[PDB]
Amino acid sequence: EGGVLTIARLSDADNLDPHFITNIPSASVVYHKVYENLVQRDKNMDFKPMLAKEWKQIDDLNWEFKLQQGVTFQDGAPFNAEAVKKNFERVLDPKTVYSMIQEIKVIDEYTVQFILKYPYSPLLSIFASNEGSILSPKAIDEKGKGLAQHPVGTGPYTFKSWKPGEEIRLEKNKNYWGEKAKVDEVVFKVVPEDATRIGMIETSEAHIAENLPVTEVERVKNSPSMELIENEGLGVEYIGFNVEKKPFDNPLVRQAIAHAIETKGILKGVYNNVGTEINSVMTPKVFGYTKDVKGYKYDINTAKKLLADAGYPNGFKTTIWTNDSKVRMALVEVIQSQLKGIGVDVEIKVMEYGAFLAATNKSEHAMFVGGWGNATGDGDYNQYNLFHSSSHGATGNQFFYSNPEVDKLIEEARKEKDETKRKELYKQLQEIELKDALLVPIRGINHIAATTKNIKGFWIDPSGYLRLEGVELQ
Amino acid sequence: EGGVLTIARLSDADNLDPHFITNIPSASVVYHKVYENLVQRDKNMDFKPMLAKEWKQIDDLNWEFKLQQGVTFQDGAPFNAEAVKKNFERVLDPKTVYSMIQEIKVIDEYTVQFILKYPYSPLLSIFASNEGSILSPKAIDEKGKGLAQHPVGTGPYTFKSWKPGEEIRLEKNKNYWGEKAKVDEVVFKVVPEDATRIGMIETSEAHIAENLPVTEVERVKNSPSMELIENEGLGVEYIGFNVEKKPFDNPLVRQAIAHAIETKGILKGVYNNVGTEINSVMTPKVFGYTKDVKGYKYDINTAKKLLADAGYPNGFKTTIWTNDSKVRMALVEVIQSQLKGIGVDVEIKVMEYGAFLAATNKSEHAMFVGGWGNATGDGDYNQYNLFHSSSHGATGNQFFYSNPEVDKLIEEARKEKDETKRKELYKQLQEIELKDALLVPIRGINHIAATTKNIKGFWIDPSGYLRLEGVELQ
Repeated sequence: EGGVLTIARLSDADNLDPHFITNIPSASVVYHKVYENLVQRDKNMDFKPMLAKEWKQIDDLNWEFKLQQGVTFQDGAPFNAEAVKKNFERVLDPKTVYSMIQEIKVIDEYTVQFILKYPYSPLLSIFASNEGSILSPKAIDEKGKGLAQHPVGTGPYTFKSWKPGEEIRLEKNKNYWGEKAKVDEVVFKVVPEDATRIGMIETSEAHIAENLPVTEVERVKNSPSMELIENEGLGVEYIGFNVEKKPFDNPLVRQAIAHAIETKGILKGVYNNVGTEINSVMTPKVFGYTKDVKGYKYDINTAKKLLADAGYPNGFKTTIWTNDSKVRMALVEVIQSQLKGIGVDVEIKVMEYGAFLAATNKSEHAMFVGGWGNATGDGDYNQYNLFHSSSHGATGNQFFYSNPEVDKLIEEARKEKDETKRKELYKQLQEIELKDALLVPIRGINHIAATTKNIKGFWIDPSGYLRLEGVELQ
Repeated sequence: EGGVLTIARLSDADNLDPHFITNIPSASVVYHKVYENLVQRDKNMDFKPMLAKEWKQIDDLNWEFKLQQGVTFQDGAPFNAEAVKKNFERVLDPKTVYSMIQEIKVIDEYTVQFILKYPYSPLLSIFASNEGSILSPKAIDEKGKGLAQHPVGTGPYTFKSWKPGEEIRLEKNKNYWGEKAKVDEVVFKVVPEDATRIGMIETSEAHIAENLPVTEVERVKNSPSMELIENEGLGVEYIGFNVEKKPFDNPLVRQAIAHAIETKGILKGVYNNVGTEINSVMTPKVFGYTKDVKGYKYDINTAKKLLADAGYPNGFKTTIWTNDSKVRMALVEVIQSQLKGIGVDVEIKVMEYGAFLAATNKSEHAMFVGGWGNATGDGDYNQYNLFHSSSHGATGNQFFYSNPEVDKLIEEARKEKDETKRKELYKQLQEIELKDALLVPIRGINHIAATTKNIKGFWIDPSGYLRLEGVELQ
């Protein structure tokens, strides 16, 4: 029970304030390490206690939480209802991600109530995300170091130092309320060369190497000094259609293209099997997922027949839009090749991320390469941003899809209290979207890392966050 | 027995004169199609009859060939001893690849003798290569179209037309002396987009698609309309050492680096298993190959111990030089990662092919990515150019290796008449070179193509040439 755990990664954090963190490398540094949440998800994605011992939804708009007693922040401030209220007031407006809260009531020292302006059943998924991290009320009030560069929470690791562009160090919180850390220090070391991060595991300069390129996967698996860590991500990668760009307003054309694409060949040949084969717009770890959705079997004969039926017996010319990435270039080339096989001449339109988002927002694209992080692990964040009519463009609905029945089912699912009824509503939504062939799922995005064989208990959660709970250095 | 066979490929030929052809796309158009040779290699790489019915080596310097009777060139010129003599005189100098011939004697109408200036046992391998193609004596003498744009041979296909940058068409030679072609026409169509060439097999616009990128391999294997063709190449790809660049003049350092490299991970992760795992500088199809050569087992513990023994307990900093290629970039990154694991900091030096050859010729490099085509299928072409001391630099000996015992065994093997003794000499040479750890074999270069399932008898020979003998369109 000790030692310095070194994590070699591509980049530094840019901010350690969880109310303003916009990326995975920053969130992984503090999530469940310096900071903790009211609730957390278990292996089965079920909500379990953390800083809240119990919780209940009273009526539709009232959420009550019973708090853990005997908990202290790393600066000595007690953890209580007032600390929770002060934390969520920092992200409140009574008419952000907490735009639904009207008021926070302190019932007693260890009981807090959230009063919503409008119903929002995915509330727990927000409290379990990095944005739900509870800050010290002392760091919020008392004069001192900014939260962006000096985080202070209840977690098993205390912030020790930050050498920007070089390393972040955390040290074991010896006053942690739960199971204390089994390492003395954690170092997030910035090592931009991918080859060097992995090699450092074999020299014992690092224990974990993040951000592995797919071309290094076999080099990791065949090394006797390390293990490949691959966890089931929330993220989805797909070929989407702008349903208002001709001829993709014709569902037969979208269906023909779906029958023309074969994803096992892409997963193996392009991604070296890093990822999950999926047939829905959600991964198995997202609440509301269904394994009973219409998939379009790879069948070139059916694809050709459907295109002819659609009025295109000699195919047509179109475009596929993507951001510039080496792996995304290999992906669109496979798609371009498979669509040529059914007489569809695809021109690749590639540009940097900013220009790609601006063009998709203006509805300039026909086919596009899409991705959605599904960060909260709840169907609402997936469905509202990707398929609701008010999300057209860079918000997520790059399909420019507007089906009043889908809008209604989404708004209904967001407000439904029964989880069984919520699940049925998301299953219906996935049925409509896949039957309408709005997209062709490529893969569930899996997170990969390499670790020394001398590590026990390390994993990456479905959000892509490094998880150090129960980690031991052997 | 008929139809138009379409071959979609990356580039056009630049010349159809086999005495001046310097590349695979040009040679594949005429080899065993418009032109033929005195001899050819069978499936077991044994020399078999072609335009010569029989042959014998008289003493050391005299090679006699008995010619096939009843053979005519496509322009009506008879094939005979005078035609062979005129063809090889075009590539003769009695004090090119035929710098060994002193004189060509016409014994009778169907008997020809080659008199050598010096002994050269690999003579048949030169006669079986594209450079051994027999030109019409009428095309050499009589006034008309240049040989570079209008080839004329004895082959089963006659040259029909050339639309430069677009297509070359050959038609069935209805007067062919052997088994007549089972297709009417062959079209070598220039289609530069890789994705489009492969897709054309599914639309029936092409029957064969050449020059496949490794990222399309699985897309080919999973298509129901096509088959992946992969043949065992002569080419070798390796990591070489400049043995005069410190610290690689120390055989323990070269051996340590050889134990640090794992090639299955590269073959799978970088090349998608396109290629052959090998432990020698020769592939199994090269005459003289041995399966009993010292291989350095992937063993990081042995690598680290050997580096410490060598006087480098903390490793050292070095470079790896390569030409710019997407797949070669992924290869050197895996090597860089594996060498970091033993404390060797490798800087990648990448530049275009011309600059890379000039730098290796000036001995500027330490480690390098090497490749040797082994085109003739004979150990001499492999050994003389890569390891003989007179070949230092861009000629092939980028190792700057000069071992008098290796030079002597090479010169001895080139002049030895007994094939069993020749084989023993090449086995000894491979033992010395692999024991000296001059290089780390990465793979035997395999040639890949996609074909319609409606094709029978197509293959690519070990040289990378398309082979149409016995091809049928179903």
